[PDB]
Amino acid sequence: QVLTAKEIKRQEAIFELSQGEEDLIEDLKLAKKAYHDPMLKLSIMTEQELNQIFGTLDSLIPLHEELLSQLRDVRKPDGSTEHVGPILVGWLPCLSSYDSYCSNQVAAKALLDHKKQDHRVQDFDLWNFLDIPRSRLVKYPLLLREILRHTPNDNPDQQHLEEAINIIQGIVAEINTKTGESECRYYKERLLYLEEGQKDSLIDSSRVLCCHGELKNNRGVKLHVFLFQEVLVITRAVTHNEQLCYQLYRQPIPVKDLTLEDLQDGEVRLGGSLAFSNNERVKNFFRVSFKNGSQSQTHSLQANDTFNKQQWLNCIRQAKE
Repeated sequence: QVLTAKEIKRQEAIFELSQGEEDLIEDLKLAKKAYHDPMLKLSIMTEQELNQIFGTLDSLIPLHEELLSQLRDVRKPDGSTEHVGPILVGWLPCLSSYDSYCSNQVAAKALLDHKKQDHRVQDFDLWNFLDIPRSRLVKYPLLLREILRHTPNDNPDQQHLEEAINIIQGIVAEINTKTGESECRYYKERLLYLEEGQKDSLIDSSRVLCCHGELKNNRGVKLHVFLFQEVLVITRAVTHNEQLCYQLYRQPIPVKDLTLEDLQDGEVRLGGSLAFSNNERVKNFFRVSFKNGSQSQTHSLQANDTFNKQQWLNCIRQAKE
């Protein structure tokens, strides 16, 4: 009857939902056209490696095209939409494919982190388009709730939207839990212990990888560091028997014995052959040390930027508790 501001907001929310599907489809097709196809023709990575990076994305595109097609089809001649509830509830089951996808994400990301070392590739965001699908999944509750809050009590979409939101919340929570477990298992199976006393039961018992990432030490060594809930593991990414592995650099440091010290920019002292500007070389460092008699250790580690350095400080402090 009366056109309300709320109804205009509801139409905005519905239109926005479909535009996001369109944007996702466009970006995933673009990933394949600008990155996959081009690298394949120029053999920038093996067919194996490329299949492992864009291979699954192609199974997700049809899911979103189907949702978009249905949302488009239901619009009235004037472009408005009466109900989106039935369509969402009927489409949701196809999200089961996100389980398979999110589970293989760790292997793809691990490979991708290694490839940014290859010059052939870097002589080209290839590094983050893989996060697009998961980001969309995580955002569905927010997007559907934006429609719900402007949906009137006499509109049946209220119940259907409440249902869709609840179901997706359940899907996301489960996929996030499994992803966390898969990540921790994936890296534990790839740790390589080539020297005495590097194994530790705390690594074996870990079920949570708080955070991990590349850090460069004050001697120019590129390390991949893993903060499991109770133990820090410092490694170098290497290839051992056809596979990307993480060779322990020192014995693991139990979090209960890890002393963390923030270093101000310029406080670090560098060694070895010499980021390129002197200021870039001495910024964003922190120190981790471990008292262990003859095997005591100390590491001055450099994060990727100011934000990444804080992330590391926050995670280590949180794990220590």
